[PDB]
Amino acid sequence: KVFGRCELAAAMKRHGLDNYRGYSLGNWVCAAKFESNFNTQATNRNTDGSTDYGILQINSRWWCNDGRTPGSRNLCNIPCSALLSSDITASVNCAKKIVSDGNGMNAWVAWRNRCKGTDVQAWIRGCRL
Ligand SMILES: [Cl-]
Ligand SMILES: [Cl-]
Ligand SMILES: [Cl-]
Ligand code: NA
Repeated sequence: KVFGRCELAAAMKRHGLDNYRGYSLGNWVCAAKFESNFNTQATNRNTDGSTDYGILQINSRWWCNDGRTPGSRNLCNIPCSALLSSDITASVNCAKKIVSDGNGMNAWVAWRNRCKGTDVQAWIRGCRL
């Protein structure tokens, strides 16, 4: 599924991401835009052999099991394929674990390099929320 900006914002709000660990909704929408272009089916292979999955490009080295990343953990206890679903519940629940782990949204390289320190409220402007 390729979400619309406001459609994704409202989905993320319904799932409890607005101000989750202090990160306003526009941070999460900005991260999703630059990580996956709002596409739940996005995958990208990393140099170490791991793969990033879904709308928030969650890494198989730590967070999900894809059967082909030796020595990795599965801290969200899910198959990585679950992160590609049109239902973002699995991705949101896993993202809450990631952002709670200490480094906040710096876990998402695109957030650090393209959203941090910007007017992220702009990502939810105009949406009925
Ligand atoms: Cl915001
Ligand atoms: Cl594996
Ligand atoms: Cl933080
Ligand atoms: Na894994």
